[PDB]
Amino acid sequence: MNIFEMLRIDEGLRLKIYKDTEGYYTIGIGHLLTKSPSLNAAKSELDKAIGRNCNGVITKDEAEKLFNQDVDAAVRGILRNAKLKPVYDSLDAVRRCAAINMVFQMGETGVAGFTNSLRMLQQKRWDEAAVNLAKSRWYNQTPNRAKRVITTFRTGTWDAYK
Ligand SMILES: [Cl-]
Repeated sequence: MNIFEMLRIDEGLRLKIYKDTEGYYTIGIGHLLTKSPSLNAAKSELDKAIGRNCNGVITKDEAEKLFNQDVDAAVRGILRNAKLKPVYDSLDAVRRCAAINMVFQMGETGVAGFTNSLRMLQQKRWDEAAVNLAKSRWYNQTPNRAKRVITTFRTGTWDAYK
């Protein structure tokens, strides 16, 4: 297991524009296109991201390339954020994957607001962090995915994904 396999499981793969769990236009392996309700706006974002006129459809190679860029952007967002970087650097490799997963799903600013969870993670209070992470809109709106991510923080293993 690695971060790419973990997020591929959590996000799936769809080659045509779809709506994510929040109702936002998305493509590929969970690549958000826009929060605008305009499908044309989503199609313009797609063409810009891919570099060609796609008509709302991409290839699997294109989906995987977008996915690699998106994972890297999540990592670089963590490393440039004064609240997230110290927690990230305190974690082992498996738990770092759980952190990237959260930033991929909710964005750097969203995860940076989990101030008390982040402190408990940095203190390595895993069960306490797990309880605190579940007290969130995130857990309530996507409970199966949040439970997998939280189990990864709690145990430091890939057991939720096996
Ligand atoms: Cl879910």
